[PDB]
Amino acid sequence: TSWSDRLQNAADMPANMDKHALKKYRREAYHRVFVNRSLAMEKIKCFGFDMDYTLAVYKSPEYESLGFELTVERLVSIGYPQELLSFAYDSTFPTRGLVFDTLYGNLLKVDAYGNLLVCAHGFNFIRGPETREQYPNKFIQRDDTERFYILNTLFNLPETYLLACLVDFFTNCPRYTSCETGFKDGDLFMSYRSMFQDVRDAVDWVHYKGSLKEKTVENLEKYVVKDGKLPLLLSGMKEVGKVFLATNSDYKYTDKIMTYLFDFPHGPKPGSSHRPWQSYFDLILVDARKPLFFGEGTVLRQVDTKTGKLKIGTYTGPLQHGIVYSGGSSDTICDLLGAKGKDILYIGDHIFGDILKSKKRQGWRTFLVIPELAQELHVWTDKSSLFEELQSLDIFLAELYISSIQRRIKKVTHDMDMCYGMMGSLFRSGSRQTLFASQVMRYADLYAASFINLLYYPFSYLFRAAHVLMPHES
Amino acid sequence: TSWSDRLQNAADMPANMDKHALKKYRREAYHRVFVNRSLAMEKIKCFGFDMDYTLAVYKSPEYESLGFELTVERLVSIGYPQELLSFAYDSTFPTRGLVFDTLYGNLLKVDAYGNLLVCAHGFNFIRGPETREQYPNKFIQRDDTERFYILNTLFNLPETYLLACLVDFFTNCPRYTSCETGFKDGDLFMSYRSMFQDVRDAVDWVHYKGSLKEKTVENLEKYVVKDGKLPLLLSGMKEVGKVFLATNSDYKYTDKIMTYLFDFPHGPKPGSSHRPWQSYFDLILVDARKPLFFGEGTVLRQVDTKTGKLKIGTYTGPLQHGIVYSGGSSDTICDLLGAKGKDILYIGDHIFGDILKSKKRQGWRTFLVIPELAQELHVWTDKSSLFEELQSLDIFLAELYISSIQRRIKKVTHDMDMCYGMMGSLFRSGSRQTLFASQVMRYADLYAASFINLLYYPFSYLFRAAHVLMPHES
Amino acid sequence: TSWSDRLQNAADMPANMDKHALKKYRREAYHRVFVNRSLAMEKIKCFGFDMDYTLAVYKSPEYESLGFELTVERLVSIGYPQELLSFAYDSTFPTRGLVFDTLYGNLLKVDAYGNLLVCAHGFNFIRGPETREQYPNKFIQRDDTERFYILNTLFNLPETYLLACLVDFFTNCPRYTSCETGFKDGDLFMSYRSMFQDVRDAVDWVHYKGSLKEKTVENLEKYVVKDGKLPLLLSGMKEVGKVFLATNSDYKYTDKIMTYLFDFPHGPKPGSSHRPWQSYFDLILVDARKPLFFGEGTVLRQVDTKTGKLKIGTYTGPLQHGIVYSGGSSDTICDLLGAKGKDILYIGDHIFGDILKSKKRQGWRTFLVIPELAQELHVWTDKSSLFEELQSLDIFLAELYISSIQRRIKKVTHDMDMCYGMMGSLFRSGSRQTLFASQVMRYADLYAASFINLLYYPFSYLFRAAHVLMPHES
Amino acid sequence: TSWSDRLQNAADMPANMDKHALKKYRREAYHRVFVNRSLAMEKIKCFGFDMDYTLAVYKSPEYESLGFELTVERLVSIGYPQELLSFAYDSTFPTRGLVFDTLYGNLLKVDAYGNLLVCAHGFNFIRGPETREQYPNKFIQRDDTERFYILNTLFNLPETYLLACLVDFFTNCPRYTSCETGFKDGDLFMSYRSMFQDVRDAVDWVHYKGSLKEKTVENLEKYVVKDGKLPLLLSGMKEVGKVFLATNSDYKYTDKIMTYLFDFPHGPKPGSSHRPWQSYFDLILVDARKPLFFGEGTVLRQVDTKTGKLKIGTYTGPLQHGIVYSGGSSDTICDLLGAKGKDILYIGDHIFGDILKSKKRQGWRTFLVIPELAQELHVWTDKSSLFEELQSLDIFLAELYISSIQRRIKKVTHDMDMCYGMMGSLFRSGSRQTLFASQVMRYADLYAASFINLLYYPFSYLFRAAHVLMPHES
Ligand SMILES: [Mg+2]
Ligand SMILES: [Mg+2]
Ligand SMILES: [Mg+2]
Ligand SMILES: [Mg+2]
Repeated sequence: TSWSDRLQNAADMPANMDKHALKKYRREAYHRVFVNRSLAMEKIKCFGFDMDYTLAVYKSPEYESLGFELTVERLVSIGYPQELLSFAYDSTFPTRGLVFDTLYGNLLKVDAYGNLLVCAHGFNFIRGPETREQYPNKFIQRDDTERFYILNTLFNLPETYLLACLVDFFTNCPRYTSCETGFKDGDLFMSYRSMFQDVRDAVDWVHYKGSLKEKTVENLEKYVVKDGKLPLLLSGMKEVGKVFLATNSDYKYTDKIMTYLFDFPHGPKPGSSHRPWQSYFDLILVDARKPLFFGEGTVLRQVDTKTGKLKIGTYTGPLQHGIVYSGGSSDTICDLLGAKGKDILYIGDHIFGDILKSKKRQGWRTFLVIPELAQELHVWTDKSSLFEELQSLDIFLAELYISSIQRRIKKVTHDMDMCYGMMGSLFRSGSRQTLFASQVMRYADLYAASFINLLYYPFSYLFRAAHVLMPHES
Repeated sequence: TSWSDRLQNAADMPANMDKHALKKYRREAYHRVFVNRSLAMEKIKCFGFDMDYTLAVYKSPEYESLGFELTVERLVSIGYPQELLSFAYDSTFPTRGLVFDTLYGNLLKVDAYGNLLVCAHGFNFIRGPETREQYPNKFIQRDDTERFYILNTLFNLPETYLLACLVDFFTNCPRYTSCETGFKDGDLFMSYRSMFQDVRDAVDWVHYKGSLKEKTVENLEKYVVKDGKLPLLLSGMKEVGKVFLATNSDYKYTDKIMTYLFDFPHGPKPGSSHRPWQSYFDLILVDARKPLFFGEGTVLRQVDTKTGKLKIGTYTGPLQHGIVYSGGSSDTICDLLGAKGKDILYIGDHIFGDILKSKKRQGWRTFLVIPELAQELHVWTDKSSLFEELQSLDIFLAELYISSIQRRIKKVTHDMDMCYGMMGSLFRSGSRQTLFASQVMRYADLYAASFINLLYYPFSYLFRAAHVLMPHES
Repeated sequence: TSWSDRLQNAADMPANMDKHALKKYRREAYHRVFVNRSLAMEKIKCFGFDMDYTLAVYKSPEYESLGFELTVERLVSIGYPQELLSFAYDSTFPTRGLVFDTLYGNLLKVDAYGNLLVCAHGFNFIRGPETREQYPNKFIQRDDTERFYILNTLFNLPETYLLACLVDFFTNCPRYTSCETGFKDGDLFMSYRSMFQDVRDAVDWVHYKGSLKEKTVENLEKYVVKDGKLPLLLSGMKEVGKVFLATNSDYKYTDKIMTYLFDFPHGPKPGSSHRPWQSYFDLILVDARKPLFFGEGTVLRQVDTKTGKLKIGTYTGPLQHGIVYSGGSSDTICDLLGAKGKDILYIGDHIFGDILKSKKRQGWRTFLVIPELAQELHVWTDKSSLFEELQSLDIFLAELYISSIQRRIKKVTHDMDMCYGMMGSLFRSGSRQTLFASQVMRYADLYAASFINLLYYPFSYLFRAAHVLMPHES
Repeated sequence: TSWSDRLQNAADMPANMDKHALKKYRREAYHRVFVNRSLAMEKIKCFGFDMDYTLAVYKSPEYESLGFELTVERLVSIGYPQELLSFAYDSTFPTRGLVFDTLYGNLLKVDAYGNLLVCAHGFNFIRGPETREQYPNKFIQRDDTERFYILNTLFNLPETYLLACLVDFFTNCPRYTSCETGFKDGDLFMSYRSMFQDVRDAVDWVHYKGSLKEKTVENLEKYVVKDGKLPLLLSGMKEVGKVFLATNSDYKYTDKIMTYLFDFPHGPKPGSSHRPWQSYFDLILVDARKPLFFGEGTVLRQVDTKTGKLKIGTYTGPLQHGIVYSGGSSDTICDLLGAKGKDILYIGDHIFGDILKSKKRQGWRTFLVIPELAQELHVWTDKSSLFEELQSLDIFLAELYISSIQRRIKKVTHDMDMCYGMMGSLFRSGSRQTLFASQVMRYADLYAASFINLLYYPFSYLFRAAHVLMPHES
């Protein structure tokens, strides 16, 4: 039961819009919207969406495995060894948000301050004192982008695993000699950095030049979650505000995916005429190039929706019905919809490109979709005795001012973390929060396993979070 | 009773080192160290210090007023009008951490997300709807450094007031015509930006080329807080670890100030031989150029302590007794003291240059000194009924889902804020936290009105803060 | 009779290596090497070559026309109008080295100082006073690379014509409204800059992603000059020094082209065994990325010559027989061949990327191949009475200190220029030298219509140019 | 007899404006204007001037020696050794335009292609084979500005000598150990680069913060050439066009110097009323910041000529009588004088900042003043037998195809060069032209020992240079 299995199970349920049913339903963690800062829904005049992993949630592990297979196949085509073909995607290894260290070839899980929580070299999990040799302060400077790459998108899950597979393969393959910064194959030296760059290039190639999109669209039921409540929620939003799409994908792919997402024998509710996907949006913008979108953006272009090609020239005209935009900037949205930033709720899955940047650059209100949360929540609840023991142990140890029973803290930490996978929870390792967790709290005003959870609150709902006080104020 | 009056009153008290006396004393807010993240003092092996506004706290408002007067005098010397000479520093106007908007000539108090809390044009406090014309989303993008300047140091207090004085003067002086982005004086146009740049240049000039240092050192009792407990605390630190100085000031100024700070007829405790200031430090580094110090830094140089001039060439030798360093980098400290970042507690007042950068770039532990806290705390406690009313009002309004009694929320917000000054508390406007507050919580592991408060805790003390949980974990 | 017709006629002649025959032959302008700075051939220890338009000279106008057709087809595929398909390449319009002005959509021929010699908007040649409106000083700042693009390669000939075709088409097509900086098609505005960028992108696409290479290699006799004297010259060079190839092309294309260039039933001379092309080179380097090659370059890689793919990793080994390199830098050549810059004669056609950069960055000796010279020389000689009249007229006008017979100077200038084509000589407009001419003189130590002309001088030859004197020295 | 002695001798002569006298006078090399490209004076509508070393020629070696002494004194004040005080400026050592190599501490004289003509380490002239160790290709990449500094202004003459003095001193002083890249003094390492930077900083300091200007203006007769023909030439220019001043100096210094330059008991000619210097200029611009002036420049400001301070704000008004400008750009000149670039003759001594940049960035006509030419010409003529022998030797050697009598070429080269000084002629070493010579020819349309030489040609004069032909055109 993957996170997408949870989501698709919830998706198959029809909406009971009886108000008592709704209030009961959202009380359950799985159908809940979680709140980091208060948000009066009544003040939202525009609801904006990302597509991939927001409206179109790709099924797991099938989609990751396809991405993996095609990336491997690309590496082999450019000359990586044939043994790569015997790799197979393993959903139990990667957790999202890990940092690849290109100097030493390690996957690192870090807290918000760059402190090392976990360090794996290939599939070898490096214990504390062993990590000191390479990380003397058990710390990385994560903004060193020449050295560190943060794998924080769901598209990065296959490469997260593939990096580890590669390091493991080269390390254990007798043709190569392991060195601190890469591998020696006679008169060739493959640095972890060049290896990392080849992988990044292959993932990009698969998405943009290869067969990933083709293979996705020829079996959308296998690869894409579908939910008849989507048009219900979007039609409700359109009654109280304006609705827009701003996606990095191109028009042709967007059209295939969105058409599938709305392909039911009905419109918003059962019994109603089907309406085309485009009719749910006051503004549709493709090729958005987020996060550049939230600064200067790119020139505004118009899509010829018949050919799927761009019309030649910059589009200088007004918002009209049936127009599809390409490129532009977040100011295009504000200007054409007559909105200020705080009137906008933008809904997406990219913690950096969607949520952090829209908040910091423009003051948009933010809703972060976290697909894995559908399953992380089940683990959090099922294993809460483990976390509470860890809390009591931390309390007890601190009150003590028999301390070598803090190896008990290491053991419980490991057991808890393993319930989530080899790289633990998205949100923490034991009692320590990840960078990702901290970013979620700081930049996502609201978050949930799916944006569909908004359906269970009225549009006048006031989402509340407690005020923060400084220690000297408390 | 300024914040420095509080500090000097506490400074005049001799240290009672009876352990029961210490435990009683630190319980009081004023003598307390506040904790944002847990810190085991036992793990600190090096204590590092900034000088200005950390070890040498300048007396208020006298020091600000001297800075103001000399900056004004400099502007007049380069050709600003004679009327500037009738300005006089007013400590009740500026609060630290405001943003000068160089496009429209406004001082802005903002939250952590760039939302406007207060907007003043000269001495005119612009109410909510009036601010929308210039700030349609009541929001600034604070990283727009071409437009916005964050006045976050205590050295910036005089210029904070002076900017407002200038805008007020030009606005009301009939020789000039007020325009949206500056002032017209016939065939001359003075933009707020050029005006701001002249002020910045004059403040710098006063500190580096003018008479500020000279006038400071000729009356140190008037300008500098002095506390006989300083050598006691530093000698205690030296018993359990190493002690260092890393200051942006030059050797000659540092020597004058530090000599004064240690000028008592005794050493660490009453009755003990006086020792020179330098003897309290295992490493002394001047001309540090923080925050560049925490990245590449500059070449390491040696001071000829006899002349106060730099020796010619890069210093390539070891740490030795009596050597004084100039320039270098944070790695110089780590290397010469045999320390890792988390073994270091760095103590300073610059939220950006000392605390944020040392934490983010190197993983140092941080202690932020906040001089104004000595007085903010007195206001917070004296006026806590006002804040609690504001809390109950916010609760009551939210539970309501007679709402026009949220003008009561505006009124109480204003009354509370005015107790601190015209620009309110350093840490909040009503129930909304400032950018500065948020930075303190995120980057200062510990903070206090003075670093001297460390004297009241044993060096094995475990400072504790509660673990943070995400909303879905709570 | 195109310039390539001249070259192929000369190519069909077998080499008479009788020394009297050689001395007679090189006296003819067509078989001559021209000298800008003295060069003792005896001091050259390495002869280096570019491939495209140096060893492999593409036949004209067939190759340009193929490039044109495929570029047009690409533009139409991305949505340019169908009328583009009725364009046909016209070799009489473009001259190499023109500057496209992206602001106003003009092709400009300029002197070395940026003074306008010719200005065409589409096919409208703009006379002197008319050009002043857009060019008030009849001058461009050619290093303004955001605005001006210098079309100085032979690959740029088709786009040179296509830019003019496009400007002419849009101007005369009633669907569009001509504006100063581009064209209006209702709510779309196509700037000359965006148009230029689409053309540049399409040319690149055709070369790298499209069918140009495929179509070239399937009819090499149609598209590529071939000369049995090539291996004779290269084998002679190998007797007195080392020989290398440094090309921006990839291995697979290089191999197809070079194999064709050496495909005769003999080796160096008639009657000798054929040898593979690779055997003529002490070092072969592909994917050179000139001109970046002459600074930092890129990492050195090794080609798997069996697959045509790169081996994985950086190549760290020595020069060995049969190895093919990829990437690297000019230092790779120097190091592996044991050469200093002045020991190297580098032979290429790219005035910037080959000749200027190798000279300026490394001090290499330079031989510029200028394919069009084979025909320009015929015009220069056939029409020399016109140029001499122009000289006498310039003399006579200056001595005069009836001046309106300087329209005679304009007329003769026009008649002379038209003998070369609509954009005149590569090297001048009337008595004014082009930028290209000036670059040739300043950076090409030697130049010729073909590098094959070296065959006619012994390898001890001292090429001589007169010393330059300043005016006060003369 | 220094170059300034020549200039002052010519300056003391009154102008005989009889037209036959003028034609006779300009025929002499010393009073001649030399021509690199033809220039019809009749088309010049604006004559523009630099001040320092153009209008105000500083006397040699007195001015250089003052600059030297004060720079030395500054270095000693910041802690260089006392032995520096025994240095004394020696005019026979430096030639202008040398390159300081900061890696190895050498002064280099180079040709236009970066080939080494002369290499001195301190006062040790390094012969050919010895230079190969550090310069394997006897070549530098002169645009490597991190490594190489081109000393091409007359203000750079003292530092040129001082660099050599320093290298010589440290090398021969037993307290220091000479290393490849600098000097070791125990635990201090002084790199040639840091040494060079200290010298550069001291020269700047002397000019801007020190006593150089003060000492200059208190003895203007000792330090500044003065010529009563200056106002005659400028008044003549004003009859046929407009006249402007664009200087990097500030108003106060400009006023002192210009007042002195016009301090005669007469105006343009003897017997005429004296007029203030400002009356000779249609536009006066100070603080020009050339060469940034010829791109974006800086904001346009107005000088309060009473105080010598800038008025506050950007000057937005028109050109008016008595206004003095500060900052701005070359476009300010064009706009306010109603001129295009080719209508402007700009007259200055800075080959880069005045002449190259005005020509390349704006297409201005250029007149380069070369103060040393007044004496170089005397050497060129007095020693022309030496140069002619060198020419005949070069001819004879080349015709030979007894070659070890090219040591005769080295000997004559050395003897010729020594007549000019230890670093030879500004314009050549033997038969090889310097970088400076090449820049003069390429960017100075006209040049001369003094701009006063324009007085000897009528304003309708057509200055002629021969057309350039390519080798294949000749
Ligand atoms: Mg997405
Ligand atoms: Mg400080
Ligand atoms: Mg080529
Ligand atoms: Mg000058």
